[PDB]
Amino acid sequence: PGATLCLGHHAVPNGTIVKTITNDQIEVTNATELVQSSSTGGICDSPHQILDGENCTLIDALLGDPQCDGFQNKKWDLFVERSKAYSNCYPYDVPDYASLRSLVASSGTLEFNNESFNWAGVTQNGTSSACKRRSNKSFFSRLNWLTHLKYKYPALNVTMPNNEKFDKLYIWGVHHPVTDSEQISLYAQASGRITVSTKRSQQTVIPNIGFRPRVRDISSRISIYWTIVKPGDILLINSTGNLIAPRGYFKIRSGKSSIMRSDAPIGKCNSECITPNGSIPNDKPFQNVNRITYGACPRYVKQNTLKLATGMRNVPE
Amino acid sequence: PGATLCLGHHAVPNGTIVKTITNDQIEVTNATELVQSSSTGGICDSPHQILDGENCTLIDALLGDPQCDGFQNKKWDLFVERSKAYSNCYPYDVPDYASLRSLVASSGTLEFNNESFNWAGVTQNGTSSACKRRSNKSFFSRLNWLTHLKYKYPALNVTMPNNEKFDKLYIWGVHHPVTDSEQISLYAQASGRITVSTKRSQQTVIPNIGFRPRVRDISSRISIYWTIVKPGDILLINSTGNLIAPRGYFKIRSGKSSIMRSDAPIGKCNSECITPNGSIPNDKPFQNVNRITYGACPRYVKQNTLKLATGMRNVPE
Amino acid sequence: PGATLCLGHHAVPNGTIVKTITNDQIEVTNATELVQSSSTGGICDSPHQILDGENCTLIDALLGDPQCDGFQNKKWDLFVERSKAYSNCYPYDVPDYASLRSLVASSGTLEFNNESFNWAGVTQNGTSSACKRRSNKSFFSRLNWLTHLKYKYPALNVTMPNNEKFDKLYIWGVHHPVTDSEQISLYAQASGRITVSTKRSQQTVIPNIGFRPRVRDISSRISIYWTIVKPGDILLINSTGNLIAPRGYFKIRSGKSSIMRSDAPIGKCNSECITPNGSIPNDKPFQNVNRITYGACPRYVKQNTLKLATGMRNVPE
Ligand SMILES: *[C@@H]1O[C@H](CO)[C@@H](O[C@@H]2O[C@H](CO)[C@@H](O[C@@H]3O[C@H](CO)[C@@H](O)[C@H](O[C@H]4O[C@H](CO)[C@@H](O)[C@H](O)[C@@H]4O)[C@@H]3O)[C@H](O)[C@H]2NC(C)=O)[C@H](O)[C@H]1NC(C)=O
Ligand SMILES: *[C@@H]1O[C@H](CO)[C@@H](O[C@@H]2O[C@H](CO)[C@@H](O[C@@H]3O[C@H](CO)[C@@H](O)[C@H](O[C@H]4O[C@H](CO)[C@@H](O)[C@H](O)[C@@H]4O)[C@@H]3O)[C@H](O)[C@H]2NC(C)=O)[C@H](O)[C@H]1NC(C)=O
Ligand SMILES: *[C@@H]1O[C@H](CO)[C@@H](O[C@@H]2O[C@H](CO)[C@@H](O[C@@H]3O[C@H](CO)[C@@H](O)[C@H](O[C@H]4O[C@H](CO)[C@@H](O)[C@H](O)[C@@H]4O)[C@@H]3O)[C@H](O)[C@H]2NC(C)=O)[C@H](O)[C@H]1NC(C)=O
Ligand SMILES: *[C@@H]1O[C@H](CO)[C@@H](O[C@@H]2O[C@H](CO)[C@@H](O[C@@H]3O[C@H](CO)[C@@H](O)[C@H](O)[C@@H]3O)[C@H](O)[C@H]2NC(C)=O)[C@H](O)[C@H]1NC(C)=O
Ligand SMILES: *[C@@H]1O[C@H](CO)[C@@H](O[C@@H]2O[C@H](CO)[C@@H](O[C@@H]3O[C@H](CO)[C@@H](O)[C@H](O)[C@@H]3O)[C@H](O)[C@H]2NC(C)=O)[C@H](O)[C@H]1NC(C)=O
Ligand SMILES: *[C@@H]1O[C@H](CO)[C@@H](O[C@@H]2O[C@H](CO)[C@@H](O[C@@H]3O[C@H](CO)[C@@H](O)[C@H](O)[C@@H]3O)[C@H](O)[C@H]2NC(C)=O)[C@H](O)[C@H]1NC(C)=O
Ligand SMILES: *[C@@H]1O[C@H](CO)[C@@H](O[C@@H]2O[C@H](CO)[C@@H](O[C@@H]3O[C@H](CO)[C@@H](O)[C@H](O)[C@@H]3O)[C@H](O)[C@H]2NC(C)=O)[C@H](O)[C@H]1NC(C)=O
Ligand SMILES: *[C@@H]1O[C@H](CO)[C@@H](O[C@@H]2O[C@H](CO)[C@@H](O[C@@H]3O[C@H](CO)[C@@H](O)[C@H](O)[C@@H]3O)[C@H](O)[C@H]2NC(C)=O)[C@H](O)[C@H]1NC(C)=O
Ligand SMILES: *[C@@H]1O[C@H](CO)[C@@H](O[C@@H]2O[C@H](CO)[C@@H](O[C@@H]3O[C@H](CO)[C@@H](O)[C@H](O)[C@@H]3O)[C@H](O)[C@H]2NC(C)=O)[C@H](O)[C@H]1NC(C)=O
Ligand SMILES: *[C@@H]1O[C@H](CO)[C@@H](O[C@@H]2O[C@H](CO)[C@@H](O)[C@H](O)[C@H]2NC(C)=O)[C@H](O)[C@H]1NC(C)=O
Ligand SMILES: *[C@@H]1O[C@H](CO)[C@@H](O[C@@H]2O[C@H](CO)[C@@H](O)[C@H](O)[C@H]2NC(C)=O)[C@H](O)[C@H]1NC(C)=O
Ligand SMILES: *[C@@H]1O[C@H](CO)[C@@H](O[C@@H]2O[C@H](CO)[C@@H](O)[C@H](O)[C@H]2NC(C)=O)[C@H](O)[C@H]1NC(C)=O
Ligand SMILES: *[C@@H]1O[C@H](CO)[C@@H](O)[C@H](O)[C@H]1NC(C)=O
Ligand SMILES: *[C@@H]1O[C@H](CO)[C@@H](O)[C@H](O)[C@H]1NC(C)=O
Ligand SMILES: *[C@@H]1O[C@H](CO)[C@@H](O)[C@H](O)[C@H]1NC(C)=O
Ligand SMILES: *[C@@H]1O[C@H](CO)[C@@H](O)[C@H](O)[C@H]1NC(C)=O
Ligand SMILES: *[C@@H]1O[C@H](CO)[C@@H](O)[C@H](O)[C@H]1NC(C)=O
Ligand SMILES: *[C@@H]1O[C@H](CO)[C@@H](O)[C@H](O)[C@H]1NC(C)=O
Ligand SMILES: *[C@@H]1O[C@H](CO)[C@@H](O)[C@H](O)[C@H]1NC(C)=O
Ligand SMILES: *[C@@H]1O[C@H](CO)[C@@H](O)[C@H](O)[C@H]1NC(C)=O
Ligand SMILES: *[C@@H]1O[C@H](CO)[C@@H](O)[C@H](O)[C@H]1NC(C)=O
Repeated sequence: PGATLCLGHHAVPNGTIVKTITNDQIEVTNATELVQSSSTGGICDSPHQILDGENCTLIDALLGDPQCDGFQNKKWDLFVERSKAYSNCYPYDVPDYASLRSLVASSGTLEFNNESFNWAGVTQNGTSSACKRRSNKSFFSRLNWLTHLKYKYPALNVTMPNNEKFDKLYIWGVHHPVTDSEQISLYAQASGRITVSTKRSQQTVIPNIGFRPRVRDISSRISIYWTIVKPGDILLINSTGNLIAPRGYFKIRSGKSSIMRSDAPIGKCNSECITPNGSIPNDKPFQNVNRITYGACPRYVKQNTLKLATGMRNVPE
Repeated sequence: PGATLCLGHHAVPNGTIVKTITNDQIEVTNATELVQSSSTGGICDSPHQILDGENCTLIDALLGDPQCDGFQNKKWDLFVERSKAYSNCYPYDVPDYASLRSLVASSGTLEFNNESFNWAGVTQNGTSSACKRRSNKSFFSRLNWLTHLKYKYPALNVTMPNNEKFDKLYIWGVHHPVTDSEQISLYAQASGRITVSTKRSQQTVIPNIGFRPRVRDISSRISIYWTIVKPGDILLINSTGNLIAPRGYFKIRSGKSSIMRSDAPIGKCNSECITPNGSIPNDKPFQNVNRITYGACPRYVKQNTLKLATGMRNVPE
Repeated sequence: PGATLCLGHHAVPNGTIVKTITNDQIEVTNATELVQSSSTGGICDSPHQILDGENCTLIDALLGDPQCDGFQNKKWDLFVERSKAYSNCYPYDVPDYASLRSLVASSGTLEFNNESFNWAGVTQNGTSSACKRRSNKSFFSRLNWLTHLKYKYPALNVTMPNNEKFDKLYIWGVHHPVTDSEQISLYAQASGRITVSTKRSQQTVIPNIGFRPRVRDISSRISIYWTIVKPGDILLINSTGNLIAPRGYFKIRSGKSSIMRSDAPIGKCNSECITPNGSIPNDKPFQNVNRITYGACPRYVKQNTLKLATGMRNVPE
């Protein structure tokens, strides 16, 4: 009679369909998903240092909008900007806004150091009812609105050397009055001009008098500029009116900091990968949650699923 | 005696050479080409909506050059700009020309809506012999050349609210006269200035008096600017001379529209993929016709041929 | 008794570990390295035409700094800029510096042709003690500092047609005096203005009077501009003061030229691939020396080694 000896392999009742080079649908015994397609919905506060902007854009926190005083000198790995954020100070613009936002975001600090600028012969600390703190007239915390002193505004020609080891970031502005009479009222002369320089750079800005649509009841504007001063270089501000003066400098660092627009709530939890939709697990190589990511993240792809076979072809009985 | 039974495979007398991982030349029984290397030479008018610019650049059709009146309010999927196109109006430039061209191309419409601007106290509808229609002096159709009225040009301070659901695109300009006397002749004062603003943006432009080389017998110039006004925002134009005024706004849409530079003839035929050399079939995954494409196109590669084996190794008798 | 016949394969005592799809460490009989990770440390002078900038940036060689006269009319495949380079002329800036540097680098020539500009009614060839040659006061070789003649500076309105087959590159500038009295001293009027135009472009620049920090004992500045003039177009310079005039044009070519920042010494040797660290062999497909390359180079990757098996699995006795 003898014997029979059969060689074989396993199978399962519940196989999974995968793609191959020669067939778009072949059943295997098991597979694993390579695309992360879900988020928790919240941004985990760990292990990156998260700073929720709340009502403040980064730029408003930089300048010192009345609603942003709690942000002074804070650092972040990721600054989270909310869609509801709005300004509540003097109406302003920033030529190149995107670049200033980017460079501050990347620096990852609002560390500010006051300096003693000699603003000889003018009135300091101007305020406005468009920028209140506690119902008092106020202004951006990091800027100094200079006006005439006894109807004189003598030329400013002011120096500030950088004798530090690090670069200094200076934020400053120009005031664009609504009318010729507002110009004379504030600065005691018919126009102004501002030249801000270092040994290696120069910027000059001319105020432009005229009506813009009222924002927080103001038809004038401030335009914001910036200047970086290297170790052993010197900031020189030369102006005859309309200067929104710096009060000091921001530290500028390099590192892994960034900024993200998101309305996701921040949670007490730990996740390396952040998207605007919330944190996502990072076990998988790919993800289809968002092209926008921060941290150790899977790579964004268009597919919502990619199944890797982890078993043989399934050939059921 | 018994029998002989031989297993085998086919071969062909006319095999084709392909590349593999281990050999750059191996003969197989059959192959197919994966690189599209030929075009029809014409651009098929279907199924994309093609607009042939003919003598008009997109920007000339936007502004309303005399040769471009047939383009009013037209839409396109693909605007085709011809190398022979030339201007036949007042000589102009557009700072950022490439961006305005791009944003209009992408919007895919020249839909224009007139608005009733209150140009109080000035002469409207200025014309020039450098911009004729039917031998009459004329001007860009979408712009309004304002000049003095009885040797006065009172300050303009004009508002236009956007109470629509959509964004408005405003095109406007500044006139740069050739001399101080041309300046006084046209505007009744020694210089002008233009500030165009919204709640969230501002642009001011100063005219620059002087000689440029004559183009269509004109040594002055117009410089063209634009402003986008969001729903619930307000356009404000504040000017004292030299304003080339808007007559209304363009609609701005988003969608799949673009622009292509090509001299290929447009034909009555149907092809999904357009290149500057003409339409190409899109059965193949790759193509070497042109890096510039529009529609459902094969991907541009440097190779002029890539043969995919569709049969076994050919081993002839 | 019969015989035994065994089939087998070789092995070696000194195998090498490679990576595969299924195993990160498998020993094979032999392998070859696909990542170039070392350089010679020097840049080979062959076969690309190398121009060592020595003390001169490309822009200083363009303008004609006193230390750069040996560079006149030189050509290069690769201009090598040294970190020690410094300027020794009048302090200047170039708005868009990076673009002018790039376009000259890519052109690959400093070929200069003098032209006879009619600077009627002014003093030519101004010099300064901040820009000495051989202890004499001097100036940039390719620029012409115009000042008043007998306390008059009549308006300049000067033309230069391009009747060549090629494009002309014009370099010119604006002088920004330190004070109102320096302005009057040099130009005999209270301000200047410069409009440089062609049939298809225009640039106007306003001088900005004021103090900048002293560089080589100078608190004023020059700002450098450029203009390209096509065949059959015409350069027109219209100015009333502060013009740093062109002396002629640079040829502008297209080809394979570039610029590299490196402190590597130049050697007498032959290598197709240049990096800032020195030339590297180009037998391998990949390299991890530097992302910055010029010539026929392996592709930059992050890995420092990638071993390709060139033999079977090693199975020692
Ligand atoms: C189908 O194929 C997949 C992929 O092979 C397979 O999934 C794998 O299953 C194993 C076993 O369950 C998982 O191993 C676990 O991994 C987690 C980390 O995420 C560990 O926490 C687990 O630890 C347990 O066991 C340890 C033993 O030392 C203990 O230390 C500890 O107490 C834990 O209880 C464990 O190592 C592995 O993560 C997955 N892999 C993937 C990619 O999902 C799945 O099992 C297969 N299914 C079938 C039906 O065969
Ligand atoms: C070498 O290999 C290639 C690739 O396999 C092979 O080319 C293929 O040939 C087949 C058969 O001729 C083609 O099939 C045709 O495809 C077109 C679409 O482009 C259809 O219009 C054709 O329809 C005909 O037959 C249909 C049957 O139902 C009818 O509906 C109709 O009336 C038509 O007459 C047909 O399906 C196929 O497109 C190509 N593929 C490629 C990539 O070219 C070629 O035949 C092989 N050569 C040899 C000598 O073996
Ligand atoms: C392990 O695998 C590698 C890769 O296969 C293998 O390296 C190769 O070795 C051969 C033989 O030494 C090399 O061939 C030489 O290539 C150089 C060019 O760089 C030539 O100059 C050499 O020419 C000599 O021989 C010629 C014969 O006609 C003569 O013309 C001349 O006089 C020269 O003496 C020769 O062709 C080849 O370059 C390498 N390849 C790589 C990628 O390194 C290595 O030998 C293997 N090791 C073992 C132990 O098996
Ligand atoms: C130039 O044009 C602008 C824009 O039209 C004019 O601005 C407008 O000025 C009026 C008068 O001051 C403003 O009215 C105010 O509205 C607020 C809000 O309801 C109200 O609280 C005040 O009591 C007053 O009614 C109006 O807001 C403002 N509009 C805009 C869009 O800014 C300006 O007056 C013109 N200038 C001249 C000199 O004509
Ligand atoms: C750059 O800084 C300098 C240094 O302060 C400024 O120059 C100075 O400007 C003042 C006032 O504008 C000048 O004084 C005036 O002199 C005239 C002429 O006699 C007189 O009519 C006025 O009543 C007043 O006294 C001063 O002369 C001048 N100093 C120098 C050394 O030139 C300059 O204004 C600053 N630039 C900017 C853009 O602010
Ligand atoms: C400033 O310089 C410019 C450039 O050289 C001068 O422009 C030139 O002006 C002359 C005189 O008007 C123009 O001549 C005209 O040429 C046309 C074309 O053939 C002809 O039809 C007219 O009858 C006349 O001859 C010339 O075209 C023009 N050149 C350029 C390049 O624009 C300008 O005159 C100078 N201004 C002053 C005040 O000197
Ligand atoms: C921005 O829009 C306003 C509103 O029209 C313009 O301000 C107004 O400008 C006019 C004419 O330039 C001023 O009138 C002049 O007053 C002087 C001083 O008495 C007189 O010498 C002139 O004969 C003329 O009457 C008017 O006062 C002024 N209005 C206000 C409220 O300040 C302004 O010009 C516009 N800006 C631009 C850049 O166009
Ligand atoms: C406006 O402010 C600037 C910046 O503080 C002043 O520039 C400074 O001017 C002084 C006086 O000329 C310069 O002093 C010189 O220093 C050199 C170098 O040691 C020395 O050789 C000279 O004998 C003299 O002492 C100083 O270098 C310069 N500083 C900078 C940073 O540029 C300018 O004087 C002010 N203008 C007015 C009108 O007040
Ligand atoms: C653009 O080039 C033209 C052509 O030279 C310049 O225009 C000319 O400028 C001069 C001097 O600025 C003017 O002369 C002056 O006339 C007045 C009025 O009588 C007088 O007070 C002065 O003493 C002097 O004679 C000349 O009239 C004028 N020519 C023309 C045809 O308008 C212009 O200045 C140049 N632009 C720039 C930005 O340099
Ligand atoms: C994560 O958020 C993104 C961004 O909002 C979502 O992507 C959008 O999805 C909507 C459909 O509801 C599309 O209309 C948009 O085109 C997408 N936005 C952009 C900017 O491309 C996405 O659905 C979210 N993913 C998960 C897993 O929650
Ligand atoms: C399609 O048009 C392109 C663009 O003109 C052609 O590519 C050019 O080919 C010429 C040779 O005649 C080269 O000198 C140029 O370098 C190419 N132009 C550019 C801009 O790179 C191409 O030959 C055409 N292809 C087909 C199939 O007609
Ligand atoms: C070639 O030069 C580059 C550039 O300096 C070297 O890369 C740097 O390596 C240092 C470590 O000493 C790092 O701190 C820097 O991040 C690298 N620089 C940049 C700009 O990324 C590299 O080591 C050199 N390679 C060889 C083979 O000599
Ligand atoms: C098949 O069933 C087993 C046991 O319930 C399970 O662990 C495995 O993941 C299933 N296969 C699927 C879901 O494809
Ligand atoms: C943000 O602003 C809203 C009003 O716009 C206010 O209700 C809320 O309390 C503010 N939040 C903070 C943190 O200041
Ligand atoms: C301006 O305000 C600061 C506090 O913000 C104060 O220290 C300083 O003395 C004030 N200076 C003047 C001149 O008012
Ligand atoms: C070989 O000949 C057949 C019959 O003529 C043809 O259909 C096939 O495409 C040919 N092979 C080529 C052109 O490589
Ligand atoms: C375009 O311009 C040329 C003359 O430059 C003319 O012959 C042709 O008819 C014009 N075409 C159209 C459509 O206006
Ligand atoms: C300007 O021209 C338009 C037609 O283009 C006309 O409706 C309008 O009445 C004219 N206005 C003036 C003031 O000439
Ligand atoms: C093994 O030894 C031989 C002979 O010395 C040598 O040629 C070969 O490259 C060696 N293998 C290595 C270094 O992996
Ligand atoms: C470059 O400058 C240094 C001084 O800074 C000098 O020693 C050297 O000789 C100069 N080299 C050349 C080639 O001019
Ligand atoms: C200016 O200098 C050049 C030599 O650099 C000389 O040929 C020319 O004659 C000089 N012109 C004047 C007006 O000084």
